[PDB]
Amino acid sequence: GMNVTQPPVVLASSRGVASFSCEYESSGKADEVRVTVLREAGSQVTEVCAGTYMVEDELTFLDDSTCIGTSRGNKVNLTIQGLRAMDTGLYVCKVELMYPPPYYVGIGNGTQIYVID
Ligand SMILES: *[C@@H]1O[C@H](CO)[C@@H](O[C@@H]2O[C@H](CO)[C@@H](O[C@@H]3O[C@H](CO)[C@@H](O)[C@H](O[C@H]4O[C@H](CO)[C@@H](O)[C@H](O)[C@@H]4O)[C@@H]3O)[C@H](O)[C@H]2NC(C)=O)[C@H](O)[C@H]1NC(C)=O
Repeated sequence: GMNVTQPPVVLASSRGVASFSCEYESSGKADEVRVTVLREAGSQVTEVCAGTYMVEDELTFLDDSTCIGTSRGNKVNLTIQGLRAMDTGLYVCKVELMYPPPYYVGIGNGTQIYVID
């Protein structure tokens, strides 16, 4: 089907940088993949950042002001920077196989990110 795995807990650095991996297992023949980071507090859901990458590549597919994502095959590293204590929360990796059809979607269990000031 579509298992998305990410580490349950991570600690931001003193500079406000937190890194976690997100990995997927699937029967789909992934080529184009959309990875979305969702911050979740119960039913409160907010999109943090998102990027598209090509499975056969190996690159830095995401680099907005806040997230940096690198990808290799079915694994990605995600890094969120500029974190402060109030940004503490559950960050859920969502993965979509976007092309070719058929479409697949999976959601991870979430990485709880703790930030000390
Ligand atoms: C997510 O982040 C982690 C942590 O930074 C990152 O892990 C790093 O991956 C690189 C590349 O796979 C690792 O370096 C390789 O592994 C060993 C180190 O002992 C070497 O044998 C390898 O050398 C070969 O490959 C090189 C090309 O990359 C050649 O230049 C070389 O001549 C050899 O042929 C290579 O150096 C590195 O060890 C890890 N770092 C850690 C701390 O684990 C991971 O890749 C990131 N994942 C994604 C999807 O971005």
